[PDB]
Amino acid sequence: MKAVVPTGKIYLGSPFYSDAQRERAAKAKELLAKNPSIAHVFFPFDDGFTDPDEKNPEIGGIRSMVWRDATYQNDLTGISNATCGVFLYDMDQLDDGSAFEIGFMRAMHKPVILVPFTEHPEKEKKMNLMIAQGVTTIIDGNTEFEKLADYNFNECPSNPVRGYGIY
Amino acid sequence: MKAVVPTGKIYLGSPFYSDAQRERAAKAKELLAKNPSIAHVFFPFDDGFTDPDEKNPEIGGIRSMVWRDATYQNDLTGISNATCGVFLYDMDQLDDGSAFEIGFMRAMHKPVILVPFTEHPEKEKKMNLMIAQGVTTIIDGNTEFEKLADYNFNECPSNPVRGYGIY
Amino acid sequence: MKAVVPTGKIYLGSPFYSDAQRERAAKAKELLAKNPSIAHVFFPFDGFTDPDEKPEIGGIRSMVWRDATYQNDLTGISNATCGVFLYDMDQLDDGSAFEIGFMRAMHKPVILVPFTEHPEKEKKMNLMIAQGVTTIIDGNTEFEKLADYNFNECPSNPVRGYGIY
Amino acid sequence: MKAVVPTGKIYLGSPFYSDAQRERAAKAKELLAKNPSIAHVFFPFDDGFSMVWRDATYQNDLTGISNATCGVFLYDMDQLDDGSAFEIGFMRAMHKPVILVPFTEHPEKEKKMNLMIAQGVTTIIDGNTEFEKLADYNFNECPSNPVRGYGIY
Amino acid sequence: MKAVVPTGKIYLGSPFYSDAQRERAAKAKELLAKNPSIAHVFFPFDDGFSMVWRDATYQNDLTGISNATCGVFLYDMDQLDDGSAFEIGFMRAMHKPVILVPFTEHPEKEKKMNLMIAQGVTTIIDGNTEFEKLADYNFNECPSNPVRGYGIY
Amino acid sequence: MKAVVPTGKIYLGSPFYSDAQRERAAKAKELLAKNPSIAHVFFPFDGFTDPDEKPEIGGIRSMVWRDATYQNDLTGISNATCGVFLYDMDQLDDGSAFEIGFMRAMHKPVILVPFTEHPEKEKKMNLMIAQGVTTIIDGNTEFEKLADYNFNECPSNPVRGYGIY
Repeated sequence: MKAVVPTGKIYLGSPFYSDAQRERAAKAKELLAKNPSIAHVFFPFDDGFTDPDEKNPEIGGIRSMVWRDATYQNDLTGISNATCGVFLYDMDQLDDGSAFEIGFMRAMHKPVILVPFTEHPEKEKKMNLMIAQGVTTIIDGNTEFEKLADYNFNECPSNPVRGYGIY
Repeated sequence: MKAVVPTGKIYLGSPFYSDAQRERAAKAKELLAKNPSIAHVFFPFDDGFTDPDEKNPEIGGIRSMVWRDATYQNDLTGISNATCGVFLYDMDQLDDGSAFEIGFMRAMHKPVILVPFTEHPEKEKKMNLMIAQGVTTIIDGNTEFEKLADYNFNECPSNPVRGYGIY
Repeated sequence: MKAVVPTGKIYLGSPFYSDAQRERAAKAKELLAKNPSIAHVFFPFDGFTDPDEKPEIGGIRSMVWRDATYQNDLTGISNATCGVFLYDMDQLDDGSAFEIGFMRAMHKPVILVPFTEHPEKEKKMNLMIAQGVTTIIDGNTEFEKLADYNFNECPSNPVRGYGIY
Repeated sequence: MKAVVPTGKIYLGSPFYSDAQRERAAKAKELLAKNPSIAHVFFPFDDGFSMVWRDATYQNDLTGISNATCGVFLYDMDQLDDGSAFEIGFMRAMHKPVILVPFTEHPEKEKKMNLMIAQGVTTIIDGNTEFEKLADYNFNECPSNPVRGYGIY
Repeated sequence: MKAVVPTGKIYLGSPFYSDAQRERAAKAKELLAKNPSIAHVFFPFDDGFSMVWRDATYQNDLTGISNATCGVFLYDMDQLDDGSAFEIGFMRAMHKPVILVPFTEHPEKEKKMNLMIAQGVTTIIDGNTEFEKLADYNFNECPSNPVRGYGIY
Repeated sequence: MKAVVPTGKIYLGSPFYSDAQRERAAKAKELLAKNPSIAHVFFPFDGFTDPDEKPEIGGIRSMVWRDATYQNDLTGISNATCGVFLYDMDQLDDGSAFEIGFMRAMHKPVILVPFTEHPEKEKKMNLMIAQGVTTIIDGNTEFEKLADYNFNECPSNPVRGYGIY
């Protein structure tokens, strides 16, 4: 089933405010860029919509409804265009925006690659059932991050989450 | 458009481990029980699946794949049967399981009622864009919790999230 | 098969500007209200108020009002089991058409109740709509069966007798 | 929680008038009618409507699946019905729960099931052993019950 | 990010052979062909196939919508096409982005749009003012651009 | 309209037990492999390994293997643009049928390539499948066009010449 051309279209989900998270995304892009099976990678934070009537826009502050609708839509559009999702999922500071997108994608029957990260590998290992059962493939970000450059995104082989306590 | 019979089928999403959360759900049920527009309310934590081959099952610990699949499915089945979602959303400790369900439901074009709770009403007021834009109706849990007994679940009038900083 | 309770949940779509439109919708309601297989009926014009909108129908509306109103409609479509469209064949309403496509994409049954006021012109209909709708009830002569139609099962009734384009 | 009123809307999928099958569907209808959690039950063969007949009947079935909240399939394991299988897959794609009720007149034979069906269905109720359960099953919530005990291919 | 290859698959929705319309679709095809982000463009009237013709043609269009990644509609504001509107609603229900390209030969008249269309579409590109943009628009990501400047009803 | 790149993404569904089945699928691949409108082809039997499964085909499989395998198939269906089913009319495969229904619910085009090995029996076909499939290519005499069929657009081709049941 070798692809004649790359067909993997990635929706790269991830927070992007403070460092560490911004760094993860950076390397993620690099790895995916090196992957032969990828045709396109979409990252919600690259572009950005500008609402002419919105003065002194501040991130985290009150935003115009026009900016909100267009930005939210850009993300749903990215999910729509994608064939699969890749989420740089911080296990230390759960991101509800990412979890929402994971559920939205699974509702559309799309495969979802979870790439969990933790700075406390010695602390408890537990995951919410919806995330644990919702994702179709798990790739540890702390010790297997680099396989994003080799994973066959044309078919996304499944790999159930295991080894995590579930609640 | 008065309903001839109750048609609202609620999927009540909410964490249910430690107190406070368990208490919120309790009162939520009571309010919904008093609502004339509700035909059924589903709460994932009421029943529970038992896997005969699973000995000494512990919540938060390793669970059998059979238990995981059946429990996860019970929840998706609840979402499928529901006409709308009601989420007792802890703004202090974001729950990714709930966020996942919100996204799954919105992917199915179903209305979602967000009922946010916060023990720090004086701290910053901010919400993730996906949640803020994804939900169709917001009812403050801290000061408007009781309108769950009167909200017309037969039609779920929209009420966009506003007053929250967005990130 | 004999509903132990009405299960029909109608999304009633139709324009609501002119006296004519308001009329058809008024009778539509009365009829459906007599149908025993209906548990609920939703009509988009029965509204949202944007506290921060200093508003004029047909004018520039706030994005908040637009989002809330558009959603109330999608919400009615989500909740509904089937759609009933008072389709004016003389003044094609793209809002209604949009909704018909939305509902069909969701695989829900759609009942088209067309009106023409101009019998002289050849009865034509766009391909999408002719093929998209699952049941047609002529409004000019069959408007009455909306009170008898079994919305618990929504029997099929292909569109015929219309030039397709 | 306890439903303020019957919420379950069943799409009863089953082959017909080919001996026994007609009997199965018959008893099933009776059992379901005794169930307090059901608001409505649809059976593609009760009511009835060339490419015109085909489309209308096909559509009448998709409409039944659309209005339905869950699917119940009197699944004959001795003669696989692709119509029912198509419908099971259609309902699962819509995220709707599916109750499989397998029947076999040959228990002496291998006990096997296609993976898509075994994993696709959310609840199994054996037709030869617990057919009567259709009258007690809570269709307002359709509790899951994974398929087990079947060799899979 | 920059696509390793054209990813956009356009479903071009437009009325046909009714004067002007044929011209619009014509130029649109040329503009899209110049777009480096497009992998494929489907136009319901190019290729062509009674209830047999109806079903086949209808289906050929739903198949085009299915394979499509986005929708581009040459929307005539002077004569509302319910076919295109049906398709816009169908694509939005599938969560696919829709580019609306409105055209009007009467700018002196009121500027109004039905709410379902104004809110349903995700990106607007005026046909009279910026038709040429179809050649530059990045169809690999379909950036949103909400409808504004239209009275809504 | 002349794809600036192949866009066809086929989900090839079919049983893979007997020599006959393995054959049809083998030729199916070779054919599709010659088609220039295909960008990718997915065949479910090309597998998952459960590290904790001490395994026998057709036997009791671990739930982990079942979930992973079932998902790889749904994943192939999600990624695909259309389905191609080598449908054995003599030994109806409910797994393939399930997938055909799943794909149609997603509104994707489905190409049925039936085989019969028993021309003597009247050509019959279940209603769902006859109406569900969007294009039929006889495998006993038209197997070859899978190498020419334009999967970029997937031209429709209604099922006819089969007793419906």
